[PDB]
Amino acid sequence: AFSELLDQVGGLGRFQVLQTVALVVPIMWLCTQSMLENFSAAVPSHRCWVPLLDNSTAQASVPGALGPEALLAVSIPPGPNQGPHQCRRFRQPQWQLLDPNATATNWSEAATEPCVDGWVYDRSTFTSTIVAKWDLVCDSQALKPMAQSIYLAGILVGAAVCGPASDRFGRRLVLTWSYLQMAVSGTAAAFAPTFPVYCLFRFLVAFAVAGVMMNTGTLVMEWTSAQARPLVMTLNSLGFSFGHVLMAAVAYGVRDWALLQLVVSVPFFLCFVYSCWLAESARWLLITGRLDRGLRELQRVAAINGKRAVGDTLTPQVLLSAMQEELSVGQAPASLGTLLRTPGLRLRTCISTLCWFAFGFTFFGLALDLQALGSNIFLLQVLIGVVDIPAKIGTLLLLSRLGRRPTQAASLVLAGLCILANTLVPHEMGALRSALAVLGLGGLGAAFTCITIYSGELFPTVLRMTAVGLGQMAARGGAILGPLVRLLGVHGPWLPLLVYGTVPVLSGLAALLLPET
Ligand SMILES: CCc1oc2ccccc2c1C(=O)c1cc(Br)c(O)c(Br)c1
Repeated sequence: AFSELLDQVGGLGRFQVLQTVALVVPIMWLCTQSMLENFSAAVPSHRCWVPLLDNSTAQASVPGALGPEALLAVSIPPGPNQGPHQCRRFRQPQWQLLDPNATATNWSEAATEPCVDGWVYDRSTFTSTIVAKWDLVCDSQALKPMAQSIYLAGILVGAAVCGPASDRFGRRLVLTWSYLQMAVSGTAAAFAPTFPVYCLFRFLVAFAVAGVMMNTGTLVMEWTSAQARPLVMTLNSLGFSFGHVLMAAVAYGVRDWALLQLVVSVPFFLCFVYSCWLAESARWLLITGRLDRGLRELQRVAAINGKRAVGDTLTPQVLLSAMQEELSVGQAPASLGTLLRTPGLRLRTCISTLCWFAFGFTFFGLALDLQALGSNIFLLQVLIGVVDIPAKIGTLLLLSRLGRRPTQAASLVLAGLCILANTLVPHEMGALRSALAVLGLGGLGAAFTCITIYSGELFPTVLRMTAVGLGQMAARGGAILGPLVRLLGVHGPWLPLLVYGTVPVLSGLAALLLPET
């Protein structure tokens, strides 16, 4: 098997460290790409465009000066939920509301009119956003979630198209192409003049994100020992956790959505540049039937590891003899039908995927709309990343010490309970709300590594990959379904959070059924 070749060549040497660092670095920026939506697509307060305020001629026509606060009351109906109406304007100016008495029900909807001239957004915190540019407000409010869904749709498509491709052309080639596609698509989306064009380039960016993620995952775990695999994943996950901290650093500097996207998607040009000086997986070359390339790559890895003589001793005969087990009897991937045929495994599978979905649905429903969780988004963005790392290390320590099943159940249950508690406390006590939201997101980050490590060992080795793929697809499908739930928020902001908090609790409670180890 290739394990003998890896042992002969290395496994935990200089080359592994260098390649791991190089592959880990881009995941921060990949996280930034996904988490862009919070700052690029922020929704500011949108008053209606009123002639008597913006047009200076009309305002100056009246003798004397009238305060903006008092002048607004004559041309904007008092809106629902304690604010000036964000989608209606008075048909004619009304001075009754001004001087003597205040009309609660008199400012009825009969005299109102839709925003014919457009809206006037607030630029105090964000210079520009996608919502302001294309007026994704009032009747078009549903467009913002949909767009997000479309982005998360691309992730579902990319993994469905970059998987069979990576097994035909090679992992590193597809990874390089994905870096280039990311850079180009981001730069194009920065300049999108129309809304469908921006959505299309966002879909392409999601495609490239999926390709990069899967190729990196396959590359790191094919050049390292099987004993270090549990550790490797964490190094990848922790890298993503740093993106949060980076995002808040970038968003706090540039407040224009176009410049934000351009800054985010530029480094991937450098990533594509240095992608050339990387290592193609020797396992794929050897099993596919390309022995010259595999031998040269293995000798290169041996030279980097510092053992030139050992690398030189390798010959085609030894390589063929060592790899006969995998090549002589080709292990074709066990069909999903075969995995679902066995009565014994069914209970294990149905629960397992149920966890994946529960994580994917709940995370992307809460992460992308971070405004509802707290008061300001910069502090929440920083704190999510700051708290994920201790959580993601404590989960590994508990898995080593405590059983996997209790940890898997507890993480999901606590995350769901934290979200449920967060949605109940009054908005006045912002500190409690923010802390509970941060802790829930941290618990979800913990559950990610817990389930990723655990699901591998549940099923036999023959059908393990099929089960992992099924779980990953379930996570992506729940991710697509996540944002659409926010449309229910019209009935009230509490319902989406109630759903997002209820799903993880049930998933965690069900996770107790599946066996330990
Ligand atoms: C469903 C698979 C998927 O595709 C993405 C594309 C961009 C950003 C995140 C993801 C993502 C995740 O769910 C995810 C969540 C956490 Br937490 C991680 O630490 C890592 Br690594 C990945």
